[PDB]
Amino acid sequence: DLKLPRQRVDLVAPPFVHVHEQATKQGPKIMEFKLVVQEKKMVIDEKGTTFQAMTFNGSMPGPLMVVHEGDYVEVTLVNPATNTMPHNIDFHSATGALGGGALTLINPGEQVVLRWKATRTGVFVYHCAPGGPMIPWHVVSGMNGAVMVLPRDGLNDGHGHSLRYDRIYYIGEQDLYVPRDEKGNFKSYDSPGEAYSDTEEVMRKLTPTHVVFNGKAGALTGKNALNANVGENVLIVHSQANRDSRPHLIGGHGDYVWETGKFSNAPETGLETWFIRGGSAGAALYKFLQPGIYAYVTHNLIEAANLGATAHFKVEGKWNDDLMTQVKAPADIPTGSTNENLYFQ
Amino acid sequence: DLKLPRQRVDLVAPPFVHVHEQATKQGPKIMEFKLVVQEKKMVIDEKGTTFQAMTFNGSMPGPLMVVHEGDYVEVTLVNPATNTMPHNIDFHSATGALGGGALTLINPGEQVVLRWKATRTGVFVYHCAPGGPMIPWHVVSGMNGAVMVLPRDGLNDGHGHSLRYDRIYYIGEQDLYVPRDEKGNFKSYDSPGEAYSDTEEVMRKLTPTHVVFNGKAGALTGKNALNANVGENVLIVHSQANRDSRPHLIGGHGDYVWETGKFSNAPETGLETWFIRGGSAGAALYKFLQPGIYAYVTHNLIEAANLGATAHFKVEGKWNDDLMTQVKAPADIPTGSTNENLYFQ
Amino acid sequence: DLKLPRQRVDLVAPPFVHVHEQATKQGPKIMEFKLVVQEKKMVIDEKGTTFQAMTFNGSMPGPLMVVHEGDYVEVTLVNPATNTMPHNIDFHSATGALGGGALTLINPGEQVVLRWKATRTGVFVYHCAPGGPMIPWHVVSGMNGAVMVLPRDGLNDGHGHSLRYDRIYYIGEQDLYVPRDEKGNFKSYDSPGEAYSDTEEVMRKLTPTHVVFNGKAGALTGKNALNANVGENVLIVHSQANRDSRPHLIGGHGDYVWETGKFSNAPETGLETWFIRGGSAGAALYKFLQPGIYAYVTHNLIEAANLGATAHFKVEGKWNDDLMTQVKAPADIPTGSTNENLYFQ
Ligand SMILES: O=N[O-]
Ligand SMILES: O=N[O-]
Ligand SMILES: O=N[O-]
Ligand SMILES: O=N[O-]
Ligand SMILES: O=N[O-]
Ligand SMILES: O=N[O-]
Ligand SMILES: O=N[O-]
Ligand SMILES: O=N[O-]
Ligand SMILES: O=N[O-]
Ligand SMILES: [Cu+2]
Ligand SMILES: [Cu+2]
Ligand SMILES: [Cu+2]
Ligand SMILES: [Cu+2]
Ligand SMILES: [Cu+2]
Ligand SMILES: [Cu+2]
Repeated sequence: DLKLPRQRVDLVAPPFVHVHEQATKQGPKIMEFKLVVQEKKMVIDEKGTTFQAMTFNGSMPGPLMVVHEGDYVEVTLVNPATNTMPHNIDFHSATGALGGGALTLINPGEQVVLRWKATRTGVFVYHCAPGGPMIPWHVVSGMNGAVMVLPRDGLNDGHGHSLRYDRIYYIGEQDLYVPRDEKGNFKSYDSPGEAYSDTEEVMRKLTPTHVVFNGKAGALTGKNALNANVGENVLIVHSQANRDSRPHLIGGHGDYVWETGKFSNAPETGLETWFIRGGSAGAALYKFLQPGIYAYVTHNLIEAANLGATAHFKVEGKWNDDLMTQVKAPADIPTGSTNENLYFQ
Repeated sequence: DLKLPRQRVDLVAPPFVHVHEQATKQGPKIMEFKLVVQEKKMVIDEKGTTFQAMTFNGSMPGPLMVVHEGDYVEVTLVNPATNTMPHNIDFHSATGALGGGALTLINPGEQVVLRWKATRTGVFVYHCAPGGPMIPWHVVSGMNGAVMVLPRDGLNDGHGHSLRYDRIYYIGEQDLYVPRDEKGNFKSYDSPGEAYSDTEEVMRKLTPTHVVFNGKAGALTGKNALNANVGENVLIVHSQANRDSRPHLIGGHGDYVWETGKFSNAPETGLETWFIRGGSAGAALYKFLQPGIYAYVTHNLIEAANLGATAHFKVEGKWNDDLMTQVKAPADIPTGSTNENLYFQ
Repeated sequence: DLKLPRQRVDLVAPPFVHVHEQATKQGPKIMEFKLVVQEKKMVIDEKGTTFQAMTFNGSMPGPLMVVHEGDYVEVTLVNPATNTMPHNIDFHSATGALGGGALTLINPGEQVVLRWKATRTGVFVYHCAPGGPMIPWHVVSGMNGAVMVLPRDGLNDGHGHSLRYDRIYYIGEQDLYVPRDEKGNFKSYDSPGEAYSDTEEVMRKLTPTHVVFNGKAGALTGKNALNANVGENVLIVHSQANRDSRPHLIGGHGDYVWETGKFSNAPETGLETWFIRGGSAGAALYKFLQPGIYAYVTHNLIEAANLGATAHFKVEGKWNDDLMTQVKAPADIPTGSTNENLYFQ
């Protein structure tokens, strides 16, 4: 019945994104994706705390899927028999059947094939949703990612001008709820089922123990900082399937930001900090103007610095002293300074 | 002095809305409403937990009032002598005197009549606000609802096109703060005054025990699901007088969303999830495209699935396989599948 | 190298703002500011609770700096040797070097001079950010303020009309994390270093003990209410460097609101409540229409009434009974009232 070309896409692990065209003159296709559920213990902080995670394709977040408006997206969801739980998938980009969840419930040892038409442009969350209390549990165990539905003509500024990125990164933010014992130390378990009761008690209090990018504190710092160059226009997709976030690029801005993440709306310009409402993806474009290290955070700085939610960019290029300069390096306060006469003393 | 026709409105219990015109060619009127405060014990979850509630017109939320720009709204607020506390009303739609609170304080056995001019379009919270710590306590005990001030020409898309709904529902979301005893079980009390001290201690920690629509977990599921039909344009008004929320229609979208709730602003288009800042109402229009069950949640899924904040729509009509289809039903993973060669293993 | 006139600005304590032009025909200048770090114990609530604070210029928030687009801002940051900790400054308005933090780290006894070009219009947070866990700690200890970068032609409505304020106020909101002892009473310390470990434990749970405007509960009530007059257009700048807020003017509205705080975007009109994402400043214009007391809150009313986050305006002028009137003062419910036949009983 649907007589369109079929194109298989090979996903890649975040924060990288599978190759794609921004603008295209190709017509609609059936874009074929495979997502394999993997339950596994994972390391989620710099002290080595482990967690009974649940993932699409082995990562937190699940990988970013990219299609264009009018494409059909045919997803083979696989639940290997080494897993212990049923799983399914809800695409916030899709129309009907709880975004697909009501058509994709699979037990370990099964797979299912769902097709949805990409009628809505933007970045959108996808996540597991088995039913009842299992919905938040699978999501906050790691079972969420995002899909981007680009306009066929690529992005624009809402005022008739095309916008093109030189580089794209996907930042999935994950709130985690890790039990502690009476001594205050994080607990370890041998299976997700064994971890559940204690984890639900932490979840109920709506305060995460960790807030991480790309699955762990420090994932996108150190050697895995995100690269860019002065002059590049970088698209930063940010998702949060369960909980609000407030992204900020330290030392930069959001030149064009779709806070609610939907490209039929013009972006806002020149933001300091934006807001990803829990259950959504948003996107920001920034053209780098200065070299050096940038931090990229949620701007609850307690979350950023103390619960894991800091990434880095390492940007190559030449410094622009017109934009910013250190006029005088740190020096002893002059002896003839008169600061004791200032109004606030 | 004010020589306009008077029109008495009979309110109805949420999530339904009293009948009204969208567009009107009638001129301004004095629209007369009566709100009667009722303090009473109410059931707020599926396990039968009770709560010492305070309400306008016996419901959480209070009923939705609907008027047009330029109408005058004359509210008779009644505090029967069976109540124990003073009460008043703040209309976020109104100008002056703390939205009316400073002109409406009534003791049990009294009533008061306030008139406010509907100069500002949108959906707006109304709530009790007696003074001091009694303000949050009366609000989170249930004393809040909403008023909609429509443009006289009805809604529009911000780009010169009229928008008309076939159906309207009012979803009032309530954060509740229910004390627990040392064994961890919710406590019961014989009066609101007796519940207050323990409730304030829960309030102070800014973590609700329950987050509910229409006054209780499960209120809008089961037999009280919200009805719609494929093709209908449904307006979903959502209020939260004290605390943020992030609404999402599972399997749908917000075609047109006034997140901040004010019709002088164009709506955003094609949202997955929107954001109701605490202390406001917002509104979303969606044209149903597929039949079946939809969930409507706050997309903190812990709140949705575990604290009470899930409603259902039951939508009649014919399924559209172009928008979404199950290409292959659940089946055993083929023996010749090669998933062990995937990049993430 | 930079051959522009230099203009020294004398800052003033919030909520007031140093004098400035809205529109200007002067060209770019080097606008010179001095900020002096002051660590000190401060009183943060109406019961006299003290706190080991860290400030710019002795206040929470730090003072509002005002410049125009294209100016250069040359900041001398001073860390007197009476302080105990290193400090620095991040301007969210600036481009490069972590907003300046990477060029301004100074030990007690030192000062540094940073210049940044004001290329981005709006209101923006500035805050200390020494590194690692010290970043949130210095911020939530009080080391944050804001800078406003006005367009050279002043504000406009996004639709080609100039907007001019008669009056400006800066409301800095501060989330505080004050330890308690086993008896539940706030603890006192002799230095910030001594307070740190216990404070970090409170911070980690992401629930403030206090949420205050201008540094303390009650700061902007009583004799320090904010003054205005009927007819004045008042700009209310609101910042929150670490945590979301939802401002609301009780009895008023936001006529024009830049929620994300950036003047290249048109303001929203007629808001009831707006949203300051943590890590940002926003701004609202309101033309007062009625005299009397107004409250200005975050509309988590628990925070507003119970944790400190209420300010007042005292507005002089004549009451407008067309906008609002008390039709009938409180009176006993008429004996012939029939409220027992209402639908909700
Ligand atoms: O150690 N993780 O369960
Ligand atoms: O669920 N959000 O903060
Ligand atoms: O601006 N750095 O938090
Ligand atoms: O049982 N409610 O107080
Ligand atoms: O008060 N809001 O999350
Ligand atoms: O999309 N359902 O959470
Ligand atoms: O009393 N303050 O540390
Ligand atoms: O960090 N904000 O609620
Ligand atoms: O509208 N006063 O919360
Ligand atoms: Cu799952
Ligand atoms: Cu969802
Ligand atoms: Cu009341
Ligand atoms: Cu209010
Ligand atoms: Cu500091
Ligand atoms: Cu910052």
